[PDB]
Amino acid sequence: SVGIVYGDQYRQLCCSSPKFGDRYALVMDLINAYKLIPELSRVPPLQWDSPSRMYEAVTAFHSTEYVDALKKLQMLHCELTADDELLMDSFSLNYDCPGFPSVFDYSLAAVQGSLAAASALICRHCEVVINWGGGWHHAKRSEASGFCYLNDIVLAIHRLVSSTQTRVLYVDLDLHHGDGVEEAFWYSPRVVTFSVHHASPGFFPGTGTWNMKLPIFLNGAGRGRFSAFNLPLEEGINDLDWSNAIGPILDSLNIVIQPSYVVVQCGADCLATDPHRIFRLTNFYPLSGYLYAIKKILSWKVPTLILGGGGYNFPDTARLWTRVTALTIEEVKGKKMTISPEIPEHSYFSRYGPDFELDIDYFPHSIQKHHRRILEQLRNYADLN
Ligand SMILES: CN1CCC2(CC1)c1ccccc1N(Cc1ccc(C(=O)NO)s1)[C@H]2c1ccc(Cl)cc1
Ligand SMILES: [K+]
Ligand SMILES: [K+]
Ligand SMILES: [Zn+2]
Repeated sequence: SVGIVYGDQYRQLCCSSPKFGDRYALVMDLINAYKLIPELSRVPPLQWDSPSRMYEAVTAFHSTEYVDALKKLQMLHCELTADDELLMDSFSLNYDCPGFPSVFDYSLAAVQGSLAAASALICRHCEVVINWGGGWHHAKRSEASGFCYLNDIVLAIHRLVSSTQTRVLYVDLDLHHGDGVEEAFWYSPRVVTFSVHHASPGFFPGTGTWNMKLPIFLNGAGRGRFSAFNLPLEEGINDLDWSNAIGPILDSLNIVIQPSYVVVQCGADCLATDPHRIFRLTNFYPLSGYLYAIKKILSWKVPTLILGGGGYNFPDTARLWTRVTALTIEEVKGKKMTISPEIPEHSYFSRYGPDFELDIDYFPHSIQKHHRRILEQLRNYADLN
């Protein structure tokens, strides 16, 4: 059984941000055009009985002041003083993470979806749950970052590890380092975080690499030491090299940690067609690195959460996440989901030009040391625990 988060309210909220616009609509509608919805259980966003119940849930990670400020920001944008500016600036609610009429409703909705997905996994209603509206891994306890205002991921994991020793393995496939999720669990050995990403001088967010005798690689602290794994890669990596880099690490993490739940952030800014143009991954299937990683994770047969994330080429993002959904249906339910190479006709068909194919329009054409480092860390982590 495979679940997917969507709904009327969820849709408009997820499409109300200025940075991602209608991206969520394209994803859900392409999946729908391919007749996959009949194979998926809808997971309705989580709702609360009172504003106080909502606050306690969101303040499980964020501070009351920050949540307060995010709430006020929406109010002000729905119609600013000098003191307000200093207040907003103190939470980074400016510049990269500005406000808009629905800034709070938009951020909370992601939390609503990811929390519902975790409960769907906890009560065993679904073996895997997808949420293309979540995955905002940059949100910090009291700080917005990289257009991430509330960390739906952290709250979801908290719910998972809180349920009836539970250990959760977090895999971050986004092009950017998943700093927010990593810092939240810096001190906890019960949540092992693994992020593969690009890193270089001046590149956002700057973390997930060496620190500065010689450089050192931080990996948690306290009881959580050796619990934060990072693999930074240089620009230009292809599907093969990427899968080869993360492959053995993924296997070894599942073997050593034996997770009770796996949370996968599947941000789509690694595609060769993303505006960043850093990695050269595709969405191909005869092979895409994304699908190779999801297939390997699903093979573990562990209750898994699949989240969205970055991705500013909206059509190609939907192109990738549609195949992830189909592949998930194949692995979990055992029913092959042969997809049509041709994009099917639907409301957003125009946006998929000029070729209107499911494959992204791209023609493709060191890590060894990191493996030894990461293996040593895994041995240090296994022993420590
Ligand atoms: C503002 N607030 C101050 C406290 C700090 C960041 C946020 C924090 C809050 C909660 C848990 C941990 C941590 N930090 C320790 C680290 C976490 C990941 C690291 C890495 O290097 N990953 O690759 S270091 C601090 C930090 C994080 C990043 C930087 Cl650049 C500087 C300081
Ligand atoms: K990442
Ligand atoms: K950890
Ligand atoms: Zn990203």
